[PDB]
Amino acid sequence: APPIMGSSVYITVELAIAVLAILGNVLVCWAVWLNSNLQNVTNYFVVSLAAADILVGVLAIPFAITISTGFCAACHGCLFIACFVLVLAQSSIFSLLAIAIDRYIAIAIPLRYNGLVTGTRAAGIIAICWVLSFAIGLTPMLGWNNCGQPKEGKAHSQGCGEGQVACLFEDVVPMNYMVYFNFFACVLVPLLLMLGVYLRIFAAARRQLADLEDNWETLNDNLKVIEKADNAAQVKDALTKMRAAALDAQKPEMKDFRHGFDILVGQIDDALKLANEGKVKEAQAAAEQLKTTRNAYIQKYLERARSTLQKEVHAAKSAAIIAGLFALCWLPLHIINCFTFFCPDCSHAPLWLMYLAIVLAHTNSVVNPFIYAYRIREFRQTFRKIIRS
Ligand SMILES: CC(C)CCC[C@@H](C)[C@H]1CC[C@H]2[C@@H]3CC=C4C[C@@H](O)CC[C@]4(C)[C@H]3CC[C@]12C
Ligand SMILES: CC(C)CCC[C@@H](C)[C@H]1CC[C@H]2[C@@H]3CC=C4C[C@@H](O)CC[C@]4(C)[C@H]3CC[C@]12C
Ligand SMILES: CC(C)CCC[C@@H](C)[C@H]1CC[C@H]2[C@@H]3CC=C4C[C@@H](O)CC[C@]4(C)[C@H]3CC[C@]12C
Ligand SMILES: CC(C)CCC[C@@H](C)[C@H]1CC[C@H]2[C@@H]3CC=C4C[C@@H](O)CC[C@]4(C)[C@H]3CC[C@]12C
Ligand SMILES: CCCCCCCC/C=C\CCCCCCCC(=O)OC[C@H](O)CO
Ligand SMILES: CCCCCCCC/C=C/CCCCCCCC(=O)O
Ligand SMILES: CCCCCCCC/C=C/CCCCCCCC(=O)O
Ligand SMILES: Cn1c(=O)c2c(ncn2C)n(C)c1=O
Ligand code: NA
Repeated sequence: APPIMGSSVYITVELAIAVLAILGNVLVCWAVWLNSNLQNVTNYFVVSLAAADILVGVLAIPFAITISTGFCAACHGCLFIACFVLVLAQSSIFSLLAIAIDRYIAIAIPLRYNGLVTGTRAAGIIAICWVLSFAIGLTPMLGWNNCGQPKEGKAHSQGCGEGQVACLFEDVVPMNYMVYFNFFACVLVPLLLMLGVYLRIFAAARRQLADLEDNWETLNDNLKVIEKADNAAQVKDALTKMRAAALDAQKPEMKDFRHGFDILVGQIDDALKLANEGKVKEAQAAAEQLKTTRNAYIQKYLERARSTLQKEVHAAKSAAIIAGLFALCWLPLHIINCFTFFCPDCSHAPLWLMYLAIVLAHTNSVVNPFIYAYRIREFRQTFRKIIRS
């Protein structure tokens, strides 16, 4: 069958992907620019990620359409056309890893997050990562290429000029670069690092949430021991334990919460002094006042701390879905390259499967705006306003 028929389907799908990638991620950038509630360090890497996806539609997809034709070109010009998408993929990887690290810092050390993770430092990290992406992705242009050994018979059959080659990806980009350097070192290792970071984030969240519940139970259990205690020493043992737990849990709403813990510790000290004097009944009656503080203050702190953690678990899952989708989207093309490289006795993957793998990789530049709309309310609402207005 004529090559332009099969090409037409591939080309049309590529253009449709390019349009969607541009529109969706331009909307992401426009939402962050307009909504100050979306202007945080986490969303600065989201914008950098969206910028890479906009460049996929504007440049990488037209480059992929061009290189599918095998047109005659100077080999190093062809290399740029072949490698630029690797720059964008590398940048995306850096942004995805930065988002994962950012969410770990926020959940593991929230008391020092604002002082450690700032917008100015984030912009500096984004700039460095872009420079690194260019270096990694354009490494073939540094000499790790096949331009020294051009397919002369293919170039002559296509009427290429002297010094030109038929511009095809696998003719100019070495497969040992694609598999060992790009896939294994620069894609697989960072993705396994993100998985590691995500596991730590979820484990930290779970651990925190049994700590909140453990403290709620413990306060309640120690109130029961005091009620059915029969001597002053037992009341003292329970109160002593309580006081330590109250200070451990203390480490508009913040003013009433600090006042709630000032009442709690003070009421524990009142009953402790009565227990040390041997006045058991008085100590017990004083410890009963703690239930008033628990209902009006402590329980509200427990449902708000728990609520905050849930929101973090939710936000970490949304970010992990984005990283997972990147892996799902790019792995097929990388796995095919592994078969091409590691099995010279296997027939090369057919052209239609190469096209399918390539389009799948490009579809990843479309999916992120939909994940933000379906999982993050502040993005969703902002998208509605932009579209309406
Ligand atoms: C700012 C943005 C829009 C600029 C985009 C510039 C792009 C399209 C330019 C920059 C470098 C250019 C390449 C430089 C070298 C060659 C070799 C030549 O034998 C065929 C064209 C080809 C492959 C060019 C294609 C167009 C090209 C890729
Ligand atoms: C931000 C501005 C400066 C754009 C920078 C891009 C320019 C400087 C780069 C990008 C790609 C480069 C080209 C890539 C490959 C080739 C083919 C080679 O046979 C001659 C040089 C030539 C044609 C390069 C010239 C310089 C070039 C056009
Ligand atoms: C990451 C998830 C989606 C798994 C993706 C699995 C895909 C990429 C795997 C599964 C089966 C694989 C194919 C199995 C057998 C062959 C025949 C060989 O002569 C060329 C490669 C080729 C055609 C493989 C290409 C890659 C392949 C299609
Ligand atoms: C954590 C996971 C996603 C790591 C990625 C797994 C990759 C690296 C694995 C999965 C399946 C593997 C392929 C399975 C079968 C063959 C055929 C053999 O003749 C050469 C190696 C080759 C081509 C393997 C190369 C590596 C491979 C592509
Ligand atoms: C911001 C908007 C961005 C603008 C994006 C524009 C969209 C055009 C898409 C692809 C270009 C590919 C052009 C095709 C190049 C091949 C020409 C050629 O020579 O191929 C014939 C070959 O010789 C036979 O073997
Ligand atoms: C594939 C090539 C990889 C490149 C390896 C060497 C590059 C090392 C770069 C490190 C970035 C460190 C950040 C330092 C910022 C200082 C900027 C300044 O001078 O003010
Ligand atoms: C959701 C499941 C995927 C749906 C569509 C995927 C279709 C492509 C799947 C390909 C698996 C194997 C492809 C076989 C290629 C022929 C092997 C050869 O001749 O070398
Ligand atoms: C990343 N990538 C491509 O972008 C590509 C390709 N073949 C054609 N293109 C465009 N291969 C094998 C590839 O690994
Ligand atoms: Na991306």
